[PDB]
Amino acid sequence: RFLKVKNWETEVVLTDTLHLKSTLETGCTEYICMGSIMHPSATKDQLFPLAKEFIDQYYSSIKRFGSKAHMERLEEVNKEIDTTSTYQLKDTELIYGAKHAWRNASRCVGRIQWSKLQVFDARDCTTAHGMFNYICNHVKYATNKGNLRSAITIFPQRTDGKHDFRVWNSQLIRYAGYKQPDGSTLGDPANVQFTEICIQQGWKPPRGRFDVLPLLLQANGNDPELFQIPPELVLEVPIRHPKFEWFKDLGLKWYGLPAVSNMLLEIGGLEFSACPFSGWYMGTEIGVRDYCDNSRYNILEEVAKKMNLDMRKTSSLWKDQALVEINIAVLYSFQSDKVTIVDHHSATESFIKHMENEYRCRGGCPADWVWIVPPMSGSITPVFHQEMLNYRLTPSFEYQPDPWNTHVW
Amino acid sequence: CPRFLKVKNWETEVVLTDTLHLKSTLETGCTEYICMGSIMHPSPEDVATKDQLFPLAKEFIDQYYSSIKRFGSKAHMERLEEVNKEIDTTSTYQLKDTELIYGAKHAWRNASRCVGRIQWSKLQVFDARDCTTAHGMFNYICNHVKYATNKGNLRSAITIFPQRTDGKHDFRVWNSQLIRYAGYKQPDGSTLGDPANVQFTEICIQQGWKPPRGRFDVLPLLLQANGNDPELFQIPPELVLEVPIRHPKFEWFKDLGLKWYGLPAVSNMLLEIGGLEFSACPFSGWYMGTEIGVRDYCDNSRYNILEEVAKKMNLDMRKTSSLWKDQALVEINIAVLYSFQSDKVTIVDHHSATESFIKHMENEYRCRGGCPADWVWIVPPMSGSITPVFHQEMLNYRLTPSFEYQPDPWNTHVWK
Ligand code: HEM
Ligand code: HEM
Ligand SMILES: Cc1cc(CCNCc2ccc3c(C)cc(N)nc3c2)ccc1C#N
Ligand SMILES: Cc1cc(CCNCc2ccc3c(C)cc(N)nc3c2)ccc1C#N
Ligand SMILES: C[C@H](O)[C@H](O)[C@H]1CNc2nc(N)[nH]c(=O)c2N1
Ligand SMILES: C[C@H](O)[C@H](O)[C@H]1CNc2nc(N)[nH]c(=O)c2N1
Ligand SMILES: [Zn+2]
Repeated sequence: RFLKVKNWETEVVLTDTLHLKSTLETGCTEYICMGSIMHPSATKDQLFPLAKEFIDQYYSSIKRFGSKAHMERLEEVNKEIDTTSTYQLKDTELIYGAKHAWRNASRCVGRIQWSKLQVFDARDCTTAHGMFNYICNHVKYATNKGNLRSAITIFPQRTDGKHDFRVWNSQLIRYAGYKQPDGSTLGDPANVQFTEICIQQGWKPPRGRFDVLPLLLQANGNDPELFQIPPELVLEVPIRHPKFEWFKDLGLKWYGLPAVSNMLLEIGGLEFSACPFSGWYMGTEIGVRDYCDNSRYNILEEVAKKMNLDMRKTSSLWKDQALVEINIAVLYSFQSDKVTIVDHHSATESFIKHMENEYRCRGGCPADWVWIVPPMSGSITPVFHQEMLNYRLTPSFEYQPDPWNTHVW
Repeated sequence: CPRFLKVKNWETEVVLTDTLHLKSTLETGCTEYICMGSIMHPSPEDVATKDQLFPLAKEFIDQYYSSIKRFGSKAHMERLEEVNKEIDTTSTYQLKDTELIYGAKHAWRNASRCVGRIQWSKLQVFDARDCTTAHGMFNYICNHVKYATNKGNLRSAITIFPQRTDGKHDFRVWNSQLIRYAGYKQPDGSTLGDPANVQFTEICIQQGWKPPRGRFDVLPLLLQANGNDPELFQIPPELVLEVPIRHPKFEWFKDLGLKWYGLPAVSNMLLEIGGLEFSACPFSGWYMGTEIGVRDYCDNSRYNILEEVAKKMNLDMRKTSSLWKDQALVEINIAVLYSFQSDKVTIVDHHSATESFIKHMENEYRCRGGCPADWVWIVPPMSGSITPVFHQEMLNYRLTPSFEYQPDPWNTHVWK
């Protein structure tokens, strides 16, 4: 049946039909909802339907469904899956595929941009060195001197499982994390393991806070190799505060380019285990999560101290005050250095606009309320009051296991 | 189906194991192909049938005697055969006082959207099943409010009116809360008071209420007994504890002229125990600050004060990226907590409350094998990720006894 979703602030009601075309499972059941579980729940005969479905979908998009080309392209794909146990996507299909994985990303508040995506075909890559080269080109293009641009670079699809391409970094640019003799942590705690894997491999670490990690690239299922990103390609922003002159002293900085490199892109039955993609930052990702999470840089106490705040009882909301200041700083800083960034008010407004567009032109838009609502000031953004349906459309970005758990050196 | 289910806390890596979900009863609205976790209510005046009723009653009795370590006892079987006969000969049955108190506490304990459940076992239950008139209802309700309020040291309580019978004799509180402020739509198009209550206010005025037409007017009680038209009663003002809102630092904050009531008491939900439906069951607890400070005060379709507070804070309001809305939000929520604490009216901040719930949830997993929670509701409307629940995986499912939603009575009521 058609489903209706309502905004409770504006009483706008949209009708969702698109959900009827999903085929992947969500993890919920009639009796249990798992909407807050982070990660819930081929062969040639498995492959051809998955393949057929995506091609039908592709030619449907270009309004040439059932055409000569379409008939023939299907013939070509089956024949290929027989004779080669797989198949290869056309360039046009590849671009269509990557843009719609973004469009189908239920957790991404930024999807108003989904069709402005630069797609870098790297399926001819054969070595970690080749990988390093394609990645430097990606970073240079995406960073673009501060005027950031959305891109993805796509390495060869998975074959037999043992000749797999993987960027071992979770992001191309991340800060190192070191575990002190103290039991304390220097830098980013999120990356303590990975930083140790790099050190074991030969990386001589600066053992400072914000040390850019090297790349760890695995090509065709071989051991990963270390590479230094040329420092001139790594754009960073020193965080300062428009009113608090002492905020300079905290010594904080973050990188400009958010580039997830550990997810898996699935198009037409094919699995791209190496497909780093990038956009630009919503301020809260840095100012709330990276800086203020307890398992991360955890700066609230330090900042609230410098603000001379009363910190003895929780009901002074001292944590809440310090939080808004830190995020004011992040936004002020990026903006001053002409580095692209977005605040959560503007981002969430844009996503509501995006939702309207998609309900109008597509009959729905999969959305994960848990992930779309910003981690601060939730109910004073429009998405808090917006009902969303979540469901799983393909092509898509999927999670995959960490490489160090599967790889035998 | 899987017997065991794991949930993880991504801040502390603590993993819990849920078995209780196996006793889930009703639909969530979600399927395997779609999740409706952010839908507010995922969806005739007729009643349960004999055959529908025994298993609902049997399930609840078994559950009750298992709770008091007397499962399989002669008392258990005597209760089963007694209830069975009552149903077979009168098409319904009556709960013992002990079963009704058990049932009520457990409906709270099962409420997946409630963050305050650590208190579930301390709940004063008022049995009002002997009530027959609206005047009687008003009397029962006044005693509830007085007891719960307790001069500011609030105590949670529920008053339970007679259960449903044929569905033409329902008892209903028409108010959505026992205590709320009126909303008045101007010809201007503007709204005086609380816009959320504009419809119910128009019903009261139509029924005969003489509105003061001010910003914070306490609404009359509109009470229906035994299927009859509802009747207006004014709550004695000395029973309505209120708190003026001031700010520890900004001396001008009082000039805003804000106040809120101390006692949150919900009166439009249906309580369901062993297949019986109590359509009138007002229950009350005490506030978490964000409820007033964020939703009541700053929601755009509510009192919507963020701009005015900003202006007096002398904040740059030309760009959203100044986060002026965010700065003012926090200060508003500070004032609210400051005011209630000063007037010694019970209230809990969102940090304490969520931390307590995490503890409650863990205990529930160990002693009960689960604790249904609704993440979308449990996480507070401001400062989400800096509270522990943000990072906590939750399973949501419906256990009975339960508090449910029900249609507004004016949409249904056949007027005598
Ligand atoms: C262009 C500006 C963009 C903005 C402002 C944006 C914003 C966001 C934010 C705030 C999140 C939540 C991240 C978190 O809290 O962990 C997210 C998630 C996500 N984004 Fe976007 N994004 C952008 C571009 C892109 C692009 C170019 C792609 C892919 C081509 C993409 C795909 C995704 C996916 C798959 C997730 C979910 C990640 C996960 O499940 O772990 N986004 N985005
Ligand atoms: C004693 C302190 C209590 C606190 C701090 C508390 C806190 C809360 C909060 C903050 C909500 C979210 C409501 C909203 O945002 O609109 C909620 C929901 C709820 N609470 Fe509690 N509560 C308390 C007592 C109780 C009691 C005594 C009961 C029942 C016996 C109860 C049952 C519920 C139910 C059924 C909901 C869901 C409301 C709905 O679905 O509309 N609570 N609670
Ligand atoms: C397993 C896991 C996974 C993730 C995924 C985090 N993804 C962050 C992300 C991913 C992509 C982004 C993109 C594409 C743009 C942007 N501005 N921010 C982005 C932020 C986070 C925490 C955990 C954990 N634990
Ligand atoms: C349909 C609807 C329903 C509700 C119900 C809100 N119930 C709020 C509530 C209910 C019970 C509480 C209790 C028992 C204690 C407390 N501190 N706060 C409580 C708050 C709110 C908004 C909408 C809307 N739209
Ligand atoms: C348990 C819960 O799923 C987890 O903490 C989620 C909640 N929502 C989130 N939302 C965003 N945008 N990013 C996140 O990492 C998370 N984490
Ligand atoms: C669309 C969404 O379900 C709705 O706005 C919810 C979100 N979470 C909430 N959480 C609480 N505690 N109270 C609410 O009213 C809401 N509203
Ligand atoms: Zn669900």
